[PDB]
Amino acid sequence: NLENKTYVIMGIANKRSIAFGVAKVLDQLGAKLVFTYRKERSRKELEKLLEQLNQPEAHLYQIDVQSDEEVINGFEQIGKDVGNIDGVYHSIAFANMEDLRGRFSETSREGFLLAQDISSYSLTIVAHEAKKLMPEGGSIVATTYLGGEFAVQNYNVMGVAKASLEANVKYLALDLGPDNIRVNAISAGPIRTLSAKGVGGFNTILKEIEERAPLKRNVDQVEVGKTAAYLLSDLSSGVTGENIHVDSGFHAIK
Amino acid sequence: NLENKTYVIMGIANKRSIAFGVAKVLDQLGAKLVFTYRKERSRKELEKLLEQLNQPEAHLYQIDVQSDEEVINGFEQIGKDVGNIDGVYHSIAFANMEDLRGRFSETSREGFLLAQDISSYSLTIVAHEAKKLMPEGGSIVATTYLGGEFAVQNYNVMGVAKASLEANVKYLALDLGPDNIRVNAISAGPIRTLSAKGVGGFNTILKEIEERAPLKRNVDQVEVGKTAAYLLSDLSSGVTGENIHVDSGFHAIK
Amino acid sequence: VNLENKTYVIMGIANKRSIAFGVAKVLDQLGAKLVFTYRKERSRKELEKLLEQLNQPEAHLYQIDVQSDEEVINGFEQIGKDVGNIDGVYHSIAFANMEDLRGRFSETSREGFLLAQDISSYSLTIVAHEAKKLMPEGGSIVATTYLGGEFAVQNYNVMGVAKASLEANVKYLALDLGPDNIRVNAISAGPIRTLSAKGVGGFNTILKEIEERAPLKRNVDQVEVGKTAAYLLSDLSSGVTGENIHVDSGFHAIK
Amino acid sequence: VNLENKTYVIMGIANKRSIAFGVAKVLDQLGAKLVFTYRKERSRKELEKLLEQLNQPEAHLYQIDVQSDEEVINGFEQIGKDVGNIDGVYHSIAFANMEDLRGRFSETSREGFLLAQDISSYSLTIVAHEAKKLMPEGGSIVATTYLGGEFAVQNYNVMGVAKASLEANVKYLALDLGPDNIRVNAISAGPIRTLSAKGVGGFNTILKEIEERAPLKRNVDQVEVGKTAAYLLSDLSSGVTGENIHVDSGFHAIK
Ligand SMILES: NC(=O)c1ccc[n+]([C@@H]2O[C@H](COP(=O)([O-])OP(=O)(O)OC[C@H]3O[C@@H](n4cnc5c(N)ncnc54)[C@H](OP(=O)(O)O)[C@@H]3O)[C@@H](O)[C@H]2O)c1
Ligand SMILES: NC(=O)c1ccc[n+]([C@@H]2O[C@H](COP(=O)([O-])OP(=O)(O)OC[C@H]3O[C@@H](n4cnc5c(N)ncnc54)[C@H](OP(=O)(O)O)[C@@H]3O)[C@@H](O)[C@H]2O)c1
Ligand SMILES: NC(=O)c1ccc[n+]([C@@H]2O[C@H](COP(=O)([O-])OP(=O)(O)OC[C@H]3O[C@@H](n4cnc5c(N)ncnc54)[C@H](OP(=O)(O)O)[C@@H]3O)[C@@H](O)[C@H]2O)c1
Ligand SMILES: NC(=O)c1ccc[n+]([C@@H]2O[C@H](COP(=O)([O-])OP(=O)(O)OC[C@H]3O[C@@H](n4cnc5c(N)ncnc54)[C@H](OP(=O)(O)O)[C@@H]3O)[C@@H](O)[C@H]2O)c1
Ligand SMILES: Oc1cc(F)ccc1Oc1ccccc1
Ligand SMILES: Oc1cc(F)ccc1Oc1ccccc1
Ligand SMILES: Oc1cc(F)ccc1Oc1ccccc1
Ligand SMILES: Oc1cc(F)ccc1Oc1ccccc1
Ligand SMILES: N[C@@H](CCC(=O)O)C(=O)O
Ligand SMILES: N[C@@H](CCC(=O)O)C(=O)O
Repeated sequence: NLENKTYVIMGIANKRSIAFGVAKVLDQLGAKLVFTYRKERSRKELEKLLEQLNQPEAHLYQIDVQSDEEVINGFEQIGKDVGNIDGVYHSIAFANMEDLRGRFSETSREGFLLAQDISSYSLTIVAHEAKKLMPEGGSIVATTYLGGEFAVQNYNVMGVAKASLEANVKYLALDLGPDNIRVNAISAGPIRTLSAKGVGGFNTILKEIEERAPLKRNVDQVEVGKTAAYLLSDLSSGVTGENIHVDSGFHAIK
Repeated sequence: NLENKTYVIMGIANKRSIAFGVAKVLDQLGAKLVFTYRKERSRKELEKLLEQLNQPEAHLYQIDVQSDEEVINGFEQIGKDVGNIDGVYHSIAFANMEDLRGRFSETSREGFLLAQDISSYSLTIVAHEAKKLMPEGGSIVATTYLGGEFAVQNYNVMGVAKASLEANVKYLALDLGPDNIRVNAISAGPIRTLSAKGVGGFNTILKEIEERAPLKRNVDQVEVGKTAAYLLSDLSSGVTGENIHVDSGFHAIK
Repeated sequence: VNLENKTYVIMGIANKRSIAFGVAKVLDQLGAKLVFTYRKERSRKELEKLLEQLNQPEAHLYQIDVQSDEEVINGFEQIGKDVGNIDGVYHSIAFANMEDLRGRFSETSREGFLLAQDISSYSLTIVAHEAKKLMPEGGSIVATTYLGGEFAVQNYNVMGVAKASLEANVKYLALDLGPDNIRVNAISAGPIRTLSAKGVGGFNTILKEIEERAPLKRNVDQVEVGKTAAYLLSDLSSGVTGENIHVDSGFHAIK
Repeated sequence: VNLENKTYVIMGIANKRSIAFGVAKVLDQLGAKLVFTYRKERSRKELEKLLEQLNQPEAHLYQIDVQSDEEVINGFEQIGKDVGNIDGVYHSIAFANMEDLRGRFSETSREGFLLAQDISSYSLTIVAHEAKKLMPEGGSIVATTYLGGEFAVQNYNVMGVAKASLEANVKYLALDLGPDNIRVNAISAGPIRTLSAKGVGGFNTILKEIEERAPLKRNVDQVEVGKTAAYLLSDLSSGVTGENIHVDSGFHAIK
């Protein structure tokens, strides 16, 4: 039960977004929500999606996490508008299509660093900026994937970025733990989203999970959301630095 | 909310048993509970404990996990008395105290096997027998410790048995996955319990955690129960074969 | 890597395809003195004829069933008299009932479970405690494990919990015996066509998945495990203890 | 071992305590031809004076700042022209601002973060791409990591995250280049008095924690690191790829 709580949800682009899964769950549970977006087309979508939710207000903020200024200023506004918050759901990554296929060894410098910036470094600065609105502590949750732990065909430059995000989560837990701020990851199973369209072999991935993972089935966004609710609430009070897989057991098998 | 759910909690010895921390969390949440004990000492401890809970009736069954017949007959009686269950919290381990100090290279065959039998195998037989009471799926959660993943001075025979338990969970997850039964482990930070009096240098454990772990404080049994509630419920659908550390982040630092 | 003046006990050759026979060809070729332990009379017969191919002056053959404290304590004691002090042990022993090696892991008997723990895991602890007696100036112990000790792999069932237990054992033995200058490590071998492999449901499927999916797109052999053993049993690995080296075409790094 | 007729590229010697200098004396001793790459004019000077301690008939030195694609591309193309095909590459290169090292991790700057990724992680990818051109029948690439890549350690901050990245790079490089017969691995070294260690808060208490807690209850040296390098860079390690072999007294194995 999340009444009185306020969460910032980062990275809804549309109805299939993992973060929109997160949103429905927290909304259903009683939370007040604030959404951040990058593209104009995403603000429009959010505008249309908020009619499903039970939020009396729409608290929408443009933040491109490639700019320090937009993060600093975006969180500063949030505080002025809604006050102190209880956590942040981070659902943000990017890579060029070029570097999500063929050969990892040909990734460009610029393409490599672009994925680190957006998909890993972004959590450090969000956490720093968010920390200023959690003086009594809170919870930060970032979205990860199996390709950060094992080399998987195609995910290429994103795997190295996911590996980097998961360590980020561990150094942030260590740093922020004395401020009563917990930092964890959800490692979601594969899911049909707009960003998945740039992961080569996606369909085959989806299928190899039905056939082989313990639950013999794929997970959806609402499942990411129910775990996110546990992480973002006091249910998970002893838990930090952790990486929960929501993937039907796939992580546990070979 | 766990109303009209039913869970079998295994291994409460006294007010301090981790498992009693599980029991309060689920009782609060509206679940019907059923308890199993090994020895009278606890039958009587349990009498008095359950007046602190809101269980309108006390369902208590004596099971020693060294006996197939008692594991088998116990669960059959549970079902005739209570119908189908939603899950099982397993909170049982044992070693001989000589094998919890000194040199691991000295462990006897009897002592080694005693710890595997009780602390590991028992989850297999329990899972086989509870499956019979979970025709529509359910959740099973065992209690493990960081000594299963790393060598820690003194824990010795228990560390190898805990590593064996944690694989036990992965192999049960894969097996029962297709029956909609999920199997996970909670990895609890150090807690002053009865069994914990048997481990060598347990005091220095507690303090090493306060000083060094990200949250810079110790966990308690209620913190286990809360996470156990997450695991035993629909919030963790899509999560199986997993091991959630509830240990102030200590698993994640070196 | 030069192995003259060095003596290693190899535990678990049964025939020419044994993984331990790979270890043996490498060690011998590097000039170490070898001492062999077997359980079944048939294994020794097989060792006797395999020895012809090695460059060993004499057979050092000892019957040790690791299920017996006496056989372990007396064999090591008897080895350390025939040859004196030693340098390392290659451990290569495991067993599970075939019933417990296919179908449903939730159906495993207590008996078959403890059987697998006893033979395939406990034996490491007691062998090291006896082997230590013969390594006053230090040494090196290596056991043999499988990816199934680290993930739930189909069919492998009771043995994967046994390997899980093997792995922690190696780590705990490393912590225990480090001050004594004794290292303890594991090789995690990819699937190899052997006698014990016959008991593992789905084996041909396993090998084929490696060829199709592991980074080297091929299967490894006994000699390849052998080569890494030499590393681990010798002073190139000084510094390395409690390690688990995967010799598997890189299969462990992918999903 | 036997590295006569092999040629390796060693990147990252700065002085006589460079970890890569460990690597070099072992390779040299094992009979390899060696080619060394450097960034700062001063390191080239130190190398020329370190080459005297080695059995190297010819000094092959190449200026390579891994921040520059054209510098890696041209240095490798040049190496190929002066020695022919090579057998492997020891990579031993990392960098981060003290500014970003001795802080609260959450206060790390963007440019600081990406500088560490660029130098310490991305450069393996490009080295590997250029080095492949000189390994038409295969080879071996080794990079140098640190336990701080697997858990959050005090003070390591920006570098542990770069190391986490380095450790994914190796796995992805391994999977991508396996078919070409190129193995790719890391050594996770324990701590060691080096020029670069001077950037790391609390280094003294880190050396002393290993001493009091790692199963060997002592610290390792460059030379130990080198001996595992030899194994990884040679055919001893043929089944092995995408591995992280820890040369740290067993510290990784404990809590
Ligand atoms: N779907 C899966 O199979 C899967 C599995 C495991 C983990 N994940 C992770 O889950 C997260 C969410 O992705 P998704 O699958 O839900 O896809 P998605 O709907 O396409 O969401 C990705 C989000 O990232 C945002 N984003 C990208 N660059 C940004 C920037 N520079 N500044 C601010 N926002 C930026 C996008 O915003 P704009 O559209 O406005 O640019 C978009 O809302 C990702 O980190 C992904 O790696 C996904
Ligand atoms: N406390 C910690 O720091 C810590 C940390 C991580 C994990 N754990 C785990 O938590 C679990 C419970 O331990 P605890 O700390 O709560 O101590 P506890 O209060 O002593 O509970 C241990 C329980 O094990 C039961 N038991 C032992 N052998 C049994 C058998 N053969 N058949 C049936 N029951 C048996 C005991 O019953 P009887 O009293 O009737 O003999 C007792 O109820 C254990 O699995 C332990 O490994 C503990
Ligand atoms: N084959 C693989 O793909 C694979 C992969 C990874 C790891 N491994 C491991 O490799 C190791 C060696 O097996 P392998 O494949 O080489 O098969 P193997 O040739 O069948 O060897 C197994 C050995 O175990 C011995 N053994 C079993 N119980 C014993 C006991 N109680 N006392 C003494 N010796 C006993 C057998 O001796 P007797 O015949 O004399 O009874 C036999 O020599 C095992 O640990 C296995 O788990 C195998
Ligand atoms: N020492 C340890 O405890 C420890 C532990 C684990 C792993 N490692 C790793 O071991 C490797 C070597 O470090 P070390 O401890 O031996 O220290 P070191 O001797 O100071 O070496 C650092 C090397 O990196 C080079 N380098 C930095 N930036 C470069 C660039 N942009 N282009 C080309 N070369 C560059 C330096 O060359 P220049 O001087 O020319 O700039 C120097 O040769 C590193 O990857 C380090 O992270 C060290
Ligand atoms: O991280 C992802 C994992 C996945 F399986 C499908 C989509 C995912 O998101 C992105 C993939 C590549 C680039 C950006 C996001
Ligand atoms: O497993 C335990 C771990 C721990 F840290 C404290 C108590 C725990 O319980 C037991 C310890 C030894 C034997 C049986 C139970
Ligand atoms: O551990 C094994 C792994 C493998 F793939 C093939 C054979 C293996 O050995 C045994 C399997 C079962 C029982 C004893 C040894
Ligand atoms: O990675 C290092 C680990 C260590 F323990 C000591 C030195 C290390 O090298 C560095 C190189 C550049 C910046 C930071 C550390
Ligand atoms: N014989 C095993 C499978 C072994 C194989 O086909 O490789 C079974 O019961 O199907
Ligand atoms: N003096 C170190 C930290 C203390 C230590 O050496 O342990 C520094 O440069 O901050």
